[PDB]
Amino acid sequence: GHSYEKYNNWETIEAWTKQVTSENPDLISRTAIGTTFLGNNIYLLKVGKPGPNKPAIFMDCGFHAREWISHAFCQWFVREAVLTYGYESHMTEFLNKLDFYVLPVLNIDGYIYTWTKNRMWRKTRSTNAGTTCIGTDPNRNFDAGWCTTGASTDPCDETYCGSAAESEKETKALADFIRNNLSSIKAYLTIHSYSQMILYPYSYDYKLPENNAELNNLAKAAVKELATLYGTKYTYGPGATTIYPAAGGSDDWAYDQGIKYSFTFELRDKGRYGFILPESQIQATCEETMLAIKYVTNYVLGHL
Ligand SMILES: CC(C)[C@H](NS(=O)(=O)CCCc1ccccc1)P(=O)(O)C[C@H](C(=O)O)c1cccc(CN)c1
Ligand SMILES: [Zn+2]
Repeated sequence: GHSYEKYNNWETIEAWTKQVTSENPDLISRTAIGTTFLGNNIYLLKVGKPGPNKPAIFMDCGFHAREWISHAFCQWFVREAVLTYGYESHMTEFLNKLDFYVLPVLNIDGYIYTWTKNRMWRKTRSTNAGTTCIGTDPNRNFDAGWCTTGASTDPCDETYCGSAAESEKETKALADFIRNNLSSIKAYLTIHSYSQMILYPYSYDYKLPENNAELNNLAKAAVKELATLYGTKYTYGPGATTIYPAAGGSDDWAYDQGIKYSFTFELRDKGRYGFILPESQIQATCEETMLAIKYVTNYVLGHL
């Protein structure tokens, strides 16, 4: 069965998306925004108190298959939202005023592969013409300085940028959805691990975002808020200089679409366990991350 303090396989996460929605129809609606290469359903949960023309924040998890704490966080977030609505003042206000679009797992095919065959798989599972090598790096696959830096043009490599921007059904589906809802989406949050960082644009180029000063101030405050809970220390800054250049990222693309608050989170840890973060750290990791996500949400709502 499903547990919020264990890593859950896709079959279980899928059943959870149906169950948590049916149990909370006044706060959650579920849709599918497309299919993966292997025909799995890309679910999206709209979390919020339904109402006319609300603003929104979009958050996805599970871009990269092996980053299991990412998938776990999106699930943790949804329960927090539904359990505390009506009781905790901030979350109640948040869900009254805006919607969270939560995409619990983007790269489902890769995630399944980490359960069935290879725990360290990263990419999608699409085939590539002319080779036996499988998969594209979804975070090199967006139309932002596409494949110009930090990306490989070889399908056998972990950072393969694809045959073209949005070549993958999964990234096409996410981009299609965001382009369809640009008028409402005010922030884009994409959850990864590990390294304990908050990153903002740019990553495909060393140029800085117009609101670089604001974004730095926001990230600084969010990492400060995160640390209050368990003392976990994050670093933060523009992607290119804070970790390394990587073109074709979804956060840079979202930002150049007009979404001025765009962030990549890298959750625990710092390398001791890396991608294989113990299930015993799920609760603490998710709890402290919630504080940063809520701080950002509170700020965004004050800047519509
Ligand atoms: C541990 C964590 C930092 C992940 N890095 S990773 O798994 O070791 C990347 C593996 C491929 C690679 C190996 C060697 C050099 C460059 C790339 P990530 O979540 O996958 C980092 C992410 C990405 O590479 O897509 C990233 C990097 C730079 C900027 C951004 C923000 N768009 C996001
Ligand atoms: Zn990642």
